[PDB]
Amino acid sequence: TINDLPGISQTVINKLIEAGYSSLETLAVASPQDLSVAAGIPLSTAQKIIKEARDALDIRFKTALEVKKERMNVKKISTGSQALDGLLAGGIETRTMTEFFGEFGSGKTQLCHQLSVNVQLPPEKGGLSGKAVYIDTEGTFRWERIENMAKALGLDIDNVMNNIYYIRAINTDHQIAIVDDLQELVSKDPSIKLIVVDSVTSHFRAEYPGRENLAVRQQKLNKHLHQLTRLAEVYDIAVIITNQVMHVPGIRIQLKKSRGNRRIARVVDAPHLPEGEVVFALTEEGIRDA
Amino acid sequence: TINDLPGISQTVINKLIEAGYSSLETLAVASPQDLSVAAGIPLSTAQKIIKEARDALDIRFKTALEVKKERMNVKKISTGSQALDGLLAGGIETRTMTEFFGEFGSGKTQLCHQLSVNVQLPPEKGGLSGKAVYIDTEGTFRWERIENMAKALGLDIDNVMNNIYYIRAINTDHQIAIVDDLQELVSKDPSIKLIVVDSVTSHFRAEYPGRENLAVRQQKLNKHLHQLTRLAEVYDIAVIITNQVMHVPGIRIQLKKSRGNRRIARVVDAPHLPEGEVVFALTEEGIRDA
Repeated sequence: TINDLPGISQTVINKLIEAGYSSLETLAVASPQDLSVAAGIPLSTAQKIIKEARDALDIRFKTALEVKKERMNVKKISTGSQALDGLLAGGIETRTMTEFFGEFGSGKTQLCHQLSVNVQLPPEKGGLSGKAVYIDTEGTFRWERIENMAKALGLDIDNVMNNIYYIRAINTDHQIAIVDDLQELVSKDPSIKLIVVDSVTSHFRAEYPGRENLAVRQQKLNKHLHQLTRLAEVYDIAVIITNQVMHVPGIRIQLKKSRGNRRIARVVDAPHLPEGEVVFALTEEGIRDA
Repeated sequence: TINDLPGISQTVINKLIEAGYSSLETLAVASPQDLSVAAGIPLSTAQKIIKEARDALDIRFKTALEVKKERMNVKKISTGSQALDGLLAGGIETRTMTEFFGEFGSGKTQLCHQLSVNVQLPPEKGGLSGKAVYIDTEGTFRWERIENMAKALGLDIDNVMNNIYYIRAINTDHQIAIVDDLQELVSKDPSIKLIVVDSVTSHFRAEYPGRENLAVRQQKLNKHLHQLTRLAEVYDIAVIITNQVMHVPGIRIQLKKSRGNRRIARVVDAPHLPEGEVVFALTEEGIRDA
Protein backbone atom coordinates (compact mmCIF):
# COMPACT_ATOMS: atom_id res chain seq x y z
CA THR A 1 0.00 0.00 0.00
CA ILE A 2 3.14 2.13 -0.08
CA ASN A 3 3.71 2.02 -3.83
CA ASP A 4 2.10 5.46 -3.93
CA LEU A 5 4.64 7.71 -2.18
CA PRO A 6 5.24 11.34 -3.31
CA GLY A 7 8.49 11.82 -5.20
CA ILE A 8 9.90 8.36 -4.49
CA SER A 9 12.04 6.00 -6.59
CA GLN A 10 11.01 2.48 -7.50
CA THR A 11 14.38 1.14 -6.43
CA VAL A 12 13.91 2.26 -2.82
CA ILE A 13 10.30 1.08 -2.67
CA ASN A 14 11.67 -2.40 -3.17
CA LYS A 15 14.39 -1.96 -0.56
CA LEU A 16 11.62 -0.69 1.70
CA ILE A 17 9.47 -3.78 1.30
CA GLU A 18 12.55 -5.98 1.55
CA ALA A 19 13.46 -4.43 4.89
CA GLY A 20 10.01 -5.44 6.04
CA TYR A 21 8.21 -2.13 5.72
CA SER A 22 5.02 -3.14 3.88
CA SER A 23 2.36 -0.63 4.96
CA LEU A 24 2.61 3.13 5.43
CA GLU A 25 1.81 2.71 9.10
CA THR A 26 4.95 0.68 9.79
CA LEU A 27 6.98 3.40 8.13
CA ALA A 28 5.09 6.08 10.06
CA VAL A 29 5.98 4.88 13.56
CA ALA A 30 9.56 4.36 12.36
CA SER A 31 12.77 6.18 13.28
CA PRO A 32 14.74 7.73 10.42
CA GLN A 33 18.00 6.16 11.58
CA ASP A 34 16.27 2.79 11.90
CA LEU A 35 14.69 2.80 8.44
CA SER A 36 17.89 4.27 7.03
CA VAL A 37 20.19 1.56 8.35
CA ALA A 38 17.64 -1.12 7.56
CA ALA A 39 17.48 -0.56 3.80
CA GLY A 40 20.41 1.52 2.61
CA ILE A 41 18.42 4.68 1.96
CA PRO A 42 20.34 7.87 2.81
CA LEU A 43 19.29 9.45 6.10
CA SER A 44 17.62 12.28 4.20
CA THR A 45 15.68 9.75 2.14
CA ALA A 46 14.71 7.71 5.19
CA GLN A 47 13.09 10.65 6.94
CA LYS A 48 11.40 11.99 3.78
CA ILE A 49 9.59 8.66 3.51
CA ILE A 50 8.64 8.70 7.19
CA LYS A 51 7.33 12.27 6.88
CA GLU A 52 5.22 11.45 3.85
CA ALA A 53 4.16 8.23 5.56
CA ARG A 54 2.40 10.31 8.23
CA ASP A 55 0.90 12.99 5.99
CA ALA A 56 -1.22 10.21 4.50
CA LEU A 57 -2.25 8.70 7.81
CA ASP A 58 -2.37 11.81 9.96
CA ILE A 59 -4.31 15.05 9.64
CA ARG A 60 -2.41 18.01 8.19
CA PHE A 61 -3.63 21.48 7.32
CA LYS A 62 -2.70 22.62 3.82
CA THR A 63 -2.81 26.34 3.09
CA ALA A 64 -5.38 28.24 1.02
CA LEU A 65 -2.45 28.96 -1.26
CA GLU A 66 -1.52 25.36 -2.13
CA VAL A 67 -5.25 24.84 -2.49
CA LYS A 68 -5.49 27.48 -5.22
CA LYS A 69 -2.54 25.83 -6.95
CA GLU A 70 -4.14 22.40 -7.03
CA ARG A 71 -7.71 23.55 -7.80
CA MET A 72 -6.50 25.28 -10.96
CA ASN A 73 -3.84 22.66 -11.61
CA VAL A 74 -5.90 19.50 -12.21
CA LYS A 75 -9.64 19.30 -12.78
CA LYS A 76 -12.46 17.09 -11.63
CA ILE A 77 -16.15 16.49 -12.31
CA SER A 78 -18.73 16.88 -9.56
CA THR A 79 -21.05 13.93 -8.77
CA GLY A 80 -23.89 16.15 -7.63
CA SER A 81 -23.35 15.16 -4.03
CA GLN A 82 -21.17 17.53 -2.03
CA ALA A 83 -20.47 14.72 0.42
CA LEU A 84 -19.17 12.44 -2.32
CA ASP A 85 -17.22 15.22 -4.00
CA GLY A 86 -15.35 15.43 -0.71
CA LEU A 87 -14.64 11.71 -0.58
CA LEU A 88 -13.22 12.29 -4.06
CA ALA A 89 -11.18 15.39 -3.16
CA GLY A 90 -13.36 17.36 -5.59
CA GLY A 91 -14.83 14.65 -7.80
CA ILE A 92 -14.13 12.38 -10.76
CA GLU A 93 -10.73 13.28 -12.17
CA THR A 94 -9.41 13.29 -15.76
CA ARG A 95 -6.26 11.37 -16.73
CA THR A 96 -7.55 8.66 -14.41
CA MET A 97 -9.98 5.75 -14.28
CA THR A 98 -12.37 5.70 -11.36
CA GLU A 99 -14.40 2.63 -10.64
CA PHE A 100 -17.61 2.22 -8.71
CA PHE A 101 -18.36 -1.36 -7.82
CA GLY A 102 -21.33 -2.36 -5.76
CA GLU A 103 -24.38 -4.56 -5.70
CA PHE A 104 -27.25 -3.87 -8.05
CA GLY A 105 -28.83 -0.46 -7.50
CA SER A 106 -26.02 0.66 -5.20
CA GLY A 107 -25.86 3.93 -7.13
CA LYS A 108 -23.46 2.89 -9.90
CA THR A 109 -25.73 3.55 -12.88
CA GLN A 110 -27.34 6.80 -11.76
CA LEU A 111 -23.90 8.09 -10.99
CA CYS A 112 -22.70 7.21 -14.52
CA HIS A 113 -25.73 9.08 -15.85
CA GLN A 114 -25.26 11.97 -13.48
CA LEU A 115 -21.64 12.35 -14.67
CA SER A 116 -22.54 12.18 -18.35
CA VAL A 117 -24.66 15.25 -17.58
CA ASN A 118 -22.54 17.06 -14.98
CA VAL A 119 -19.50 16.84 -17.22
CA GLN A 120 -21.26 19.34 -19.50
CA LEU A 121 -21.53 22.01 -16.82
CA PRO A 122 -18.80 24.67 -16.64
CA PRO A 123 -15.82 24.47 -14.25
CA GLU A 124 -17.74 26.94 -12.04
CA LYS A 125 -20.32 24.25 -11.43
CA GLY A 126 -18.08 21.19 -11.23
CA GLY A 127 -18.07 20.55 -14.96
CA LEU A 128 -15.39 20.61 -17.68
CA SER A 129 -17.70 22.01 -20.35
CA GLY A 130 -17.40 18.86 -22.39
CA LYS A 131 -19.04 15.74 -23.74
CA ALA A 132 -19.32 12.23 -22.42
CA VAL A 133 -19.42 8.84 -24.15
CA TYR A 134 -21.49 6.11 -22.55
CA ILE A 135 -20.74 2.52 -23.44
CA ASP A 136 -23.85 0.54 -22.65
CA THR A 137 -22.68 -3.01 -21.99
CA GLU A 138 -25.81 -4.64 -20.55
CA GLY A 139 -28.33 -2.14 -21.89
CA THR A 140 -28.62 0.05 -18.77
CA PHE A 141 -28.88 3.50 -20.37
CA ARG A 142 -32.16 5.30 -19.74
CA TRP A 143 -32.91 8.63 -21.37
CA GLU A 144 -35.78 9.13 -18.91
CA ARG A 145 -32.99 9.49 -16.36
CA ILE A 146 -30.89 12.00 -18.33
CA GLU A 147 -33.99 14.10 -18.86
CA ASN A 148 -34.80 14.23 -15.15
CA MET A 149 -31.22 15.10 -14.23
CA ALA A 150 -31.14 17.70 -17.01
CA LYS A 151 -34.49 19.03 -15.86
CA ALA A 152 -33.20 19.43 -12.32
CA LEU A 153 -30.26 21.41 -13.69
CA GLY A 154 -32.68 23.37 -15.84
CA LEU A 155 -30.84 22.47 -19.04
CA ASP A 156 -31.93 21.82 -22.64
CA ILE A 157 -32.82 18.13 -22.57
CA ASP A 158 -32.36 17.69 -26.30
CA ASN A 159 -29.02 19.44 -26.20
CA VAL A 160 -27.83 17.52 -23.18
CA MET A 161 -28.79 14.26 -24.88
CA ASN A 162 -26.86 15.34 -27.93
CA ASN A 163 -23.68 15.85 -25.93
CA ILE A 164 -23.59 12.23 -24.88
CA TYR A 165 -22.13 9.93 -27.51
CA TYR A 166 -23.92 6.60 -26.90
CA ILE A 167 -23.24 3.07 -28.11
CA ARG A 168 -24.02 -0.57 -27.32
CA ALA A 169 -21.22 -3.10 -26.83
CA ILE A 170 -22.93 -6.49 -27.21
CA ASN A 171 -20.01 -8.89 -26.63
CA THR A 172 -16.38 -8.56 -25.46
CA ASP A 173 -14.99 -8.19 -28.97
CA HIS A 174 -17.26 -5.21 -29.58
CA GLN A 175 -16.40 -3.93 -26.12
CA ILE A 176 -12.68 -4.32 -26.94
CA ALA A 177 -13.09 -2.75 -30.38
CA ILE A 178 -15.38 0.20 -29.56
CA VAL A 179 -12.75 1.15 -26.99
CA ASP A 180 -10.02 0.69 -29.61
CA ASP A 181 -11.93 3.29 -31.64
CA LEU A 182 -12.05 5.84 -28.86
CA GLN A 183 -8.64 7.21 -29.90
CA GLU A 184 -10.16 8.17 -33.26
CA LEU A 185 -13.43 9.35 -31.75
CA VAL A 186 -11.71 11.82 -29.42
CA SER A 187 -9.40 13.02 -32.18
CA LYS A 188 -12.41 13.94 -34.29
CA ASP A 189 -14.30 15.47 -31.35
CA PRO A 190 -11.97 16.98 -28.73
CA SER A 191 -14.91 18.22 -26.64
CA ILE A 192 -15.20 14.73 -25.18
CA LYS A 193 -13.96 14.63 -21.59
CA LEU A 194 -15.74 11.59 -20.19
CA ILE A 195 -15.83 7.93 -21.08
CA VAL A 196 -18.32 5.69 -19.31
CA VAL A 197 -18.35 1.89 -19.45
CA ASP A 198 -21.21 0.39 -17.44
CA SER A 199 -20.54 -3.23 -16.37
CA VAL A 200 -17.10 -3.62 -17.98
CA THR A 201 -16.55 -7.09 -16.53
CA SER A 202 -20.02 -8.19 -17.62
CA HIS A 203 -19.30 -9.76 -21.03
CA PHE A 204 -15.95 -11.10 -19.89
CA ARG A 205 -17.73 -13.03 -17.15
CA ALA A 206 -20.47 -14.17 -19.51
CA GLU A 207 -18.05 -15.47 -22.11
CA TYR A 208 -15.25 -16.84 -19.92
CA PRO A 209 -17.28 -18.10 -16.94
CA GLY A 210 -15.96 -20.16 -14.06
CA ARG A 211 -12.55 -20.46 -12.46
CA GLU A 212 -11.72 -22.78 -15.34
CA ASN A 213 -11.51 -19.40 -17.09
CA LEU A 214 -10.98 -16.91 -14.23
CA ALA A 215 -7.35 -16.70 -15.29
CA VAL A 216 -7.44 -15.37 -18.87
CA ARG A 217 -10.56 -13.42 -17.86
CA GLN A 218 -8.88 -10.95 -15.50
CA GLN A 219 -6.10 -11.18 -18.11
CA LYS A 220 -8.02 -10.02 -21.21
CA LEU A 221 -9.98 -7.91 -18.77
CA ASN A 222 -6.84 -6.17 -17.51
CA LYS A 223 -5.62 -5.46 -21.04
CA HIS A 224 -8.98 -3.84 -21.64
CA LEU A 225 -8.75 -1.65 -18.55
CA HIS A 226 -5.24 -0.56 -19.56
CA GLN A 227 -6.45 0.45 -22.99
CA LEU A 228 -8.85 2.69 -21.10
CA THR A 229 -6.30 3.98 -18.60
CA ARG A 230 -3.80 4.87 -21.31
CA LEU A 231 -6.52 6.80 -23.15
CA ALA A 232 -7.47 8.78 -20.06
CA GLU A 233 -3.77 9.54 -19.50
CA VAL A 234 -2.98 10.61 -23.05
CA TYR A 235 -6.06 12.70 -23.82
CA ASP A 236 -6.48 14.10 -20.34
CA ILE A 237 -10.02 12.83 -19.92
CA ALA A 238 -11.89 11.00 -17.17
CA VAL A 239 -12.76 7.34 -17.40
CA ILE A 240 -15.46 5.77 -15.30
CA ILE A 241 -16.23 2.08 -15.05
CA THR A 242 -18.74 0.11 -13.03
CA ASN A 243 -18.33 -3.43 -11.86
CA GLN A 244 -21.25 -5.26 -10.35
CA VAL A 245 -20.42 -7.35 -7.28
CA MET A 246 -22.27 -8.68 -4.19
CA HIS A 247 -5.27 -4.79 -9.78
CA VAL A 248 -5.52 -2.01 -12.40
CA PRO A 249 -4.72 1.46 -10.90
CA GLY A 250 -7.06 4.40 -10.61
CA ILE A 251 -9.59 4.95 -7.85
CA ARG A 252 -11.86 2.14 -6.74
CA ILE A 253 -14.94 3.14 -4.78
CA GLN A 254 -17.44 0.85 -3.13
CA LEU A 255 -21.09 1.82 -3.18
CA LYS A 256 -23.58 0.17 -0.84
CA LYS A 257 -27.20 0.44 0.17
CA SER A 258 -28.79 2.07 3.19
CA ARG A 259 -32.50 2.57 3.92
CA GLY A 260 -34.22 2.98 0.58
CA ASN A 261 -33.15 6.42 -0.61
CA ARG A 262 -29.67 6.47 0.97
CA ARG A 263 -26.37 5.00 -0.25
CA ILE A 264 -22.87 4.63 1.23
CA ALA A 265 -19.61 5.58 -0.50
CA ARG A 266 -16.23 4.24 0.62
CA VAL A 267 -12.66 4.48 -0.71
CA VAL A 268 -11.03 1.07 -1.38
CA ASP A 269 -7.93 1.61 -3.57
CA ALA A 270 -6.60 5.16 -4.04
CA PRO A 271 -3.36 7.08 -3.27
CA HIS A 272 -4.21 10.80 -3.08
CA LEU A 273 -7.57 9.98 -1.50
CA PRO A 274 -8.43 9.81 2.25
CA GLU A 275 -10.01 6.58 3.43
CA GLY A 276 -13.33 6.82 5.30
CA GLU A 277 -16.94 6.73 4.13
CA VAL A 278 -19.68 9.25 3.41
CA VAL A 279 -23.43 8.98 2.72
CA PHE A 280 -25.36 10.45 -0.23
CA ALA A 281 -28.75 9.99 -1.96
CA LEU A 282 -30.44 8.96 -5.21
CA THR A 283 -33.31 11.40 -5.81
CA GLU A 284 -35.45 12.34 -8.81
CA GLU A 285 -32.95 15.07 -9.71
CA GLY A 286 -30.20 12.53 -9.43
CA ILE A 287 -27.11 11.90 -7.36
CA ARG A 288 -27.46 14.42 -4.52
CA ASP A 289 -26.95 14.81 -0.74
CA ALA A 290 -29.05 13.40 2.13
CA THR B 1 -37.07 39.11 23.23
CA ILE B 2 -40.19 40.84 24.58
CA ASN B 3 -41.53 37.76 26.34
CA ASP B 4 -39.06 38.71 29.05
CA LEU B 5 -40.61 42.16 29.51
CA PRO B 6 -40.99 44.01 32.87
CA GLY B 7 -44.22 43.24 34.70
CA ILE B 8 -46.38 42.39 31.74
CA SER B 9 -49.39 40.12 31.30
CA GLN B 10 -48.65 37.32 28.87
CA THR B 11 -52.08 37.99 27.44
CA VAL B 12 -50.81 41.30 26.11
CA ILE B 13 -47.41 40.03 25.03
CA ASN B 14 -49.61 38.15 22.60
CA LYS B 15 -51.57 41.12 21.33
CA LEU B 16 -48.18 42.70 20.62
CA ILE B 17 -46.55 39.88 18.70
CA GLU B 18 -50.07 39.48 17.28
CA ALA B 19 -49.96 43.03 15.94
CA GLY B 20 -46.47 42.23 14.72
CA TYR B 21 -44.37 44.00 17.34
CA SER B 22 -42.00 41.09 17.82
CA SER B 23 -38.64 42.86 18.23
CA LEU B 24 -38.01 45.23 21.13
CA GLU B 25 -36.31 47.92 19.03
CA THR B 26 -39.53 48.46 17.10
CA LEU B 27 -41.56 48.85 20.26
CA ALA B 28 -38.97 51.24 21.68
CA VAL B 29 -39.66 53.63 18.80
CA ALA B 30 -43.46 53.47 18.63
CA SER B 31 -46.35 55.82 19.46
CA PRO B 32 -48.48 55.23 22.60
CA GLN B 33 -51.55 56.26 20.61
CA ASP B 34 -50.47 54.37 17.47
CA LEU B 35 -49.66 51.29 19.56
CA SER B 36 -52.76 51.53 21.72
CA VAL B 37 -54.91 51.34 18.58
CA ALA B 38 -52.85 48.44 17.23
CA ALA B 39 -53.31 45.90 20.02
CA GLY B 40 -56.23 47.54 21.80
CA ILE B 41 -53.88 47.72 24.75
CA PRO B 42 -54.64 50.93 26.72
CA LEU B 43 -52.48 54.04 26.40
CA SER B 44 -51.50 53.62 30.02
CA THR B 45 -50.02 50.18 29.34
CA ALA B 46 -48.89 51.00 25.79
CA GLN B 47 -46.68 53.80 27.13
CA LYS B 48 -45.58 51.60 30.05
CA ILE B 49 -44.18 49.16 27.50
CA ILE B 50 -42.60 51.56 25.00
CA LYS B 51 -40.65 53.04 27.90
CA GLU B 52 -39.68 49.55 29.03
CA ALA B 53 -38.85 48.62 25.44
CA ARG B 54 -36.24 51.37 25.41
CA ASP B 55 -34.55 50.79 28.80
CA ALA B 56 -34.10 47.27 27.41
CA LEU B 57 -31.59 47.88 24.61
CA ASP B 58 -30.45 50.50 27.09
CA ILE B 59 -28.39 53.05 25.23
CA ARG B 60 -25.33 54.52 26.94
CA PHE B 61 -23.60 57.76 25.99
CA LYS B 62 -19.82 57.51 26.39
CA THR B 63 -17.21 60.11 25.51
CA ALA B 64 -15.16 59.78 22.34
CA LEU B 65 -12.29 59.34 24.82
CA GLU B 66 -13.96 56.40 26.58
CA VAL B 67 -14.72 54.67 23.30
CA LYS B 68 -11.20 55.13 21.91
CA LYS B 69 -9.99 53.41 25.07
CA GLU B 70 -12.34 50.44 24.87
CA ARG B 71 -11.78 50.10 21.13
CA MET B 72 -8.13 49.34 21.87
CA ASN B 73 -8.73 47.67 25.25
CA VAL B 74 -10.51 44.93 23.25
CA LYS B 75 -9.38 43.84 19.79
CA LYS B 76 -12.25 42.64 17.56
CA ILE B 77 -12.33 41.53 13.93
CA SER B 78 -14.37 43.86 11.73
CA THR B 79 -16.53 42.40 8.98
CA GLY B 80 -16.35 44.97 6.20
CA SER B 81 -19.87 46.09 7.05
CA GLN B 82 -19.79 48.81 9.71
CA ALA B 83 -23.46 48.06 10.33
CA LEU B 84 -22.74 44.41 11.03
CA ASP B 85 -19.77 45.65 13.09
CA GLY B 86 -22.21 47.72 15.09
CA LEU B 87 -24.58 44.84 15.66
CA LEU B 88 -21.52 43.01 17.00
CA ALA B 89 -20.33 46.11 18.89
CA GLY B 90 -16.99 46.20 17.12
CA GLY B 91 -16.67 42.80 15.51
CA ILE B 92 -16.14 39.12 16.27
CA GLU B 93 -14.60 38.70 19.70
CA THR B 94 -11.80 36.35 20.72
CA ARG B 95 -12.17 33.80 23.49
CA THR B 96 -15.71 33.26 22.22
CA MET B 97 -17.68 31.24 19.69
CA THR B 98 -19.99 33.01 17.26
CA GLU B 99 -22.66 31.31 15.23
CA PHE B 100 -24.17 32.56 12.01
CA PHE B 101 -27.13 30.56 10.77
CA GLY B 102 -29.68 30.78 8.00
CA GLU B 103 -30.74 29.51 4.60
CA PHE B 104 -28.34 28.67 1.81
CA GLY B 105 -27.02 32.03 0.65
CA SER B 106 -27.69 33.92 3.88
CA GLY B 107 -24.15 35.21 3.73
CA LYS B 108 -22.86 32.95 6.47
CA THR B 109 -20.27 31.55 4.04
CA GLN B 110 -18.97 34.72 2.36
CA LEU B 111 -18.93 36.30 5.80
CA CYS B 112 -16.54 33.47 6.63
CA HIS B 113 -14.12 34.21 3.85
CA GLN B 114 -14.43 37.84 4.71
CA LEU B 115 -13.29 37.11 8.17
CA SER B 116 -10.46 34.83 7.10
CA VAL B 117 -9.12 37.84 5.18
CA ASN B 118 -9.70 40.65 7.72
CA VAL B 119 -8.12 38.76 10.63
CA GLN B 120 -4.84 39.23 8.83
CA LEU B 121 -4.97 43.03 8.91
CA PRO B 122 -3.68 45.02 11.91
CA PRO B 123 -6.01 46.39 14.67
CA GLU B 124 -6.19 49.90 13.14
CA LYS B 125 -7.45 48.37 9.91
CA GLY B 126 -9.91 46.12 11.72
CA GLY B 127 -7.86 42.96 12.16
CA LEU B 128 -5.70 41.18 14.74
CA SER B 129 -2.64 40.55 12.54
CA GLY B 130 -3.47 36.87 12.86
CA LYS B 131 -3.96 33.75 10.78
CA ALA B 132 -7.18 31.94 9.93
CA VAL B 133 -8.08 28.22 9.81
CA TYR B 134 -10.96 27.39 7.47
CA ILE B 135 -12.62 24.00 8.08
CA ASP B 136 -14.52 23.10 4.90
CA THR B 137 -17.43 20.84 5.76
CA GLU B 138 -19.50 20.80 2.58
CA GLY B 139 -17.04 22.20 0.08
CA THR B 140 -18.02 25.86 0.49
CA PHE B 141 -14.51 27.26 0.33
CA ARG B 142 -13.56 29.18 -2.77
CA TRP B 143 -10.17 30.68 -3.51
CA GLU B 144 -11.38 33.16 -6.14
CA ARG B 145 -13.22 34.82 -3.26
CA ILE B 146 -10.32 35.08 -0.83
CA GLU B 147 -8.83 36.73 -3.88
CA ASN B 148 -11.42 39.38 -4.72
CA MET B 149 -11.43 40.17 -1.00
CA ALA B 150 -7.68 40.41 -0.86
CA LYS B 151 -7.93 42.56 -3.98
CA ALA B 152 -10.61 44.97 -2.74
CA LEU B 153 -8.60 45.42 0.48
CA GLY B 154 -5.45 45.85 -1.57
CA LEU B 155 -3.61 42.98 0.05
CA ASP B 156 -0.97 40.70 -1.39
CA ILE B 157 -3.28 38.00 -2.81
CA ASP B 158 -0.50 35.45 -2.54
CA ASN B 159 0.34 36.33 1.07
CA VAL B 160 -3.33 36.42 2.17
CA MET B 161 -3.89 32.93 0.78
CA ASN B 162 -0.84 31.78 2.66
CA ASN B 163 -2.19 32.89 6.05
CA ILE B 164 -5.28 30.69 5.81
CA TYR B 165 -4.95 27.04 6.91
CA TYR B 166 -7.42 24.90 5.02
CA ILE B 167 -8.95 21.47 5.29
CA ARG B 168 -12.08 19.66 4.25
CA ALA B 169 -14.04 17.43 6.64
CA ILE B 170 -15.51 14.59 4.55
CA ASN B 171 -17.59 13.30 7.48
CA THR B 172 -18.25 13.51 11.25
CA ASP B 173 -15.48 11.20 12.52
CA HIS B 174 -13.11 13.35 10.49
CA GLN B 175 -14.60 16.70 11.38
CA ILE B 176 -14.26 15.57 15.00
CA ALA B 177 -10.65 14.41 14.67
CA ILE B 178 -9.65 17.62 12.88
CA VAL B 179 -10.96 19.74 15.78
CA ASP B 180 -9.00 17.56 18.23
CA ASP B 181 -5.81 18.30 16.30
CA LEU B 182 -6.92 21.93 16.25
CA GLN B 183 -5.48 22.24 19.77
CA GLU B 184 -2.05 21.07 18.64
CA LEU B 185 -2.13 23.37 15.61
CA VAL B 186 -2.39 26.68 17.51
CA SER B 187 0.43 25.65 19.81
CA LYS B 188 2.41 24.95 16.63
CA ASP B 189 1.40 28.35 15.22
CA PRO B 190 0.29 30.99 17.78
CA SER B 191 -0.16 33.49 14.94
CA ILE B 192 -3.64 31.96 14.46
CA LYS B 193 -6.46 34.01 15.99
CA LEU B 194 -9.41 32.78 13.92
CA ILE B 195 -11.01 29.39 13.35
CA VAL B 196 -13.96 28.74 11.08
CA VAL B 197 -16.07 25.64 10.74
CA ASP B 198 -18.61 25.94 7.94
CA SER B 199 -21.87 24.11 8.65
CA VAL B 200 -20.82 22.31 11.82
CA THR B 201 -23.90 20.14 11.83
CA SER B 202 -23.95 19.16 8.16
CA HIS B 203 -22.44 15.71 8.67
CA PHE B 204 -24.22 15.16 11.93
CA ARG B 205 -27.61 15.69 10.44
CA ALA B 206 -26.81 13.49 7.45
CA GLU B 207 -25.04 10.57 9.18
CA TYR B 208 -27.52 10.36 12.06
CA PRO B 209 -30.78 10.35 10.03
CA GLY B 210 -34.17 10.98 11.57
CA ARG B 211 -34.02 10.76 15.33
CA GLU B 212 -32.21 7.57 16.26
CA ASN B 213 -28.57 7.41 17.36
CA LEU B 214 -29.44 10.88 18.65
CA ALA B 215 -28.13 9.48 21.87
CA VAL B 216 -24.66 10.13 20.48
CA ARG B 217 -25.25 12.63 17.63
CA GLN B 218 -26.02 14.98 20.51
CA GLN B 219 -23.50 13.56 22.95
CA LYS B 220 -20.90 13.81 20.17
CA LEU B 221 -21.89 17.25 18.91
CA ASN B 222 -21.63 18.78 22.38
CA LYS B 223 -18.17 17.52 23.15
CA HIS B 224 -17.39 18.80 19.65
CA LEU B 225 -18.77 22.30 20.18
CA HIS B 226 -17.55 22.69 23.82
CA GLN B 227 -14.21 21.53 22.58
CA LEU B 228 -14.13 24.46 20.17
CA THR B 229 -15.25 26.80 22.93
CA ARG B 230 -12.37 25.79 25.23
CA LEU B 231 -10.03 26.40 22.29
CA ALA B 232 -11.16 29.98 21.93
CA GLU B 233 -11.15 30.74 25.66
CA VAL B 234 -7.78 29.14 26.37
CA TYR B 235 -5.87 30.41 23.33
CA ASP B 236 -7.34 33.92 23.00
CA ILE B 237 -8.73 32.92 19.64
CA ALA B 238 -11.97 33.86 17.89
CA VAL B 239 -14.02 30.86 16.78
CA ILE B 240 -16.72 30.90 14.09
CA ILE B 241 -19.28 28.25 13.24
CA THR B 242 -21.90 28.52 10.53
CA ASN B 243 -24.99 26.44 10.25
CA GLN B 244 -27.39 25.96 7.39
CA VAL B 245 -31.10 25.81 8.17
CA MET B 246 -34.34 26.27 6.18
CA HIS B 247 -27.07 25.81 24.25
CA VAL B 248 -23.29 26.51 24.01
CA PRO B 249 -22.69 29.10 21.24
CA GLY B 250 -21.59 32.39 22.73
CA ILE B 251 -23.10 34.54 20.01
CA ARG B 252 -25.82 33.38 17.61
CA ILE B 253 -26.49 35.66 14.64
CA GLN B 254 -29.32 34.73 12.32
CA LEU B 255 -28.96 35.76 8.70
CA LYS B 256 -31.71 36.15 6.16
CA LYS B 257 -32.16 37.28 2.58
CA SER B 258 -33.75 40.36 1.02
CA ARG B 259 -33.60 41.50 -2.60
CA GLY B 260 -30.88 39.30 -4.10
CA ASN B 261 -28.06 41.43 -2.73
CA ARG B 262 -29.10 42.70 0.66
CA ARG B 263 -29.11 40.43 3.70
CA ILE B 264 -30.40 40.96 7.22
CA ALA B 265 -28.54 40.03 10.40
CA ARG B 266 -30.22 39.67 13.77
CA VAL B 267 -28.88 39.01 17.23
CA VAL B 268 -30.76 35.82 18.09
CA ASP B 269 -28.81 35.56 21.30
CA ALA B 270 -25.67 36.85 22.93
CA PRO B 271 -25.24 38.26 26.43
CA HIS B 272 -23.52 41.63 25.93
CA LEU B 273 -24.61 42.53 22.35
CA PRO B 274 -27.71 44.79 21.98
CA GLU B 275 -30.66 42.83 20.58
CA GLY B 276 -32.03 44.15 17.30
CA GLU B 277 -31.14 43.80 13.62
CA VAL B 278 -29.32 45.39 10.72
CA VAL B 279 -28.90 45.03 6.96
CA PHE B 280 -25.74 44.58 4.95
CA ALA B 281 -24.75 43.43 1.48
CA LEU B 282 -22.73 40.89 -0.51
CA THR B 283 -20.56 42.62 -3.07
CA GLU B 284 -17.80 41.52 -5.41
CA GLU B 285 -15.44 43.23 -2.98
CA GLY B 286 -16.83 41.26 -0.06
CA ILE B 287 -19.13 41.92 2.87
CA ARG B 288 -20.02 45.61 2.91
CA ASP B 289 -22.98 47.82 3.72
CA ALA B 290 -25.90 48.65 1.42
